[PDB]
Amino acid sequence: SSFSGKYQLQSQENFEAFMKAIGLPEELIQKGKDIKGVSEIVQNGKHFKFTITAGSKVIQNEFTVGEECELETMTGEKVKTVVQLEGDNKLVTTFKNIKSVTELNGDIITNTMTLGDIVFKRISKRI
Repeated sequence: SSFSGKYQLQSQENFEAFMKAIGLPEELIQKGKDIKGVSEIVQNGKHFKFTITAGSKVIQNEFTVGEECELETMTGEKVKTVVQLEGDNKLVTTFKNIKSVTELNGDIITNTMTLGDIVFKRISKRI
């Protein structure tokens, strides 16, 4: 279905503030800031595989929409949460006080993570 795709990053806002506050070693931060990572999605109805790639940081995630799951975050840290389908195209979850919205509009996925007052937004494009 609906999200399924290779995508790769185009633009992003506020990488830095965000990745600070989340608990990142500022070393591999500024390496990170200008990497354009690639997202593989497989959607089978309500079941998702998310494969993010930055370097040979593979993190690989899966969830079923509506049910509990365990997501590896950008830290390595693994968190129990639920991803929900508010639309047929926008995936919403909260982990560690981050609001994560993931939106497909056509061939562009937009991801907005939000930790307090910081808005970390990633625009990616289909390949």
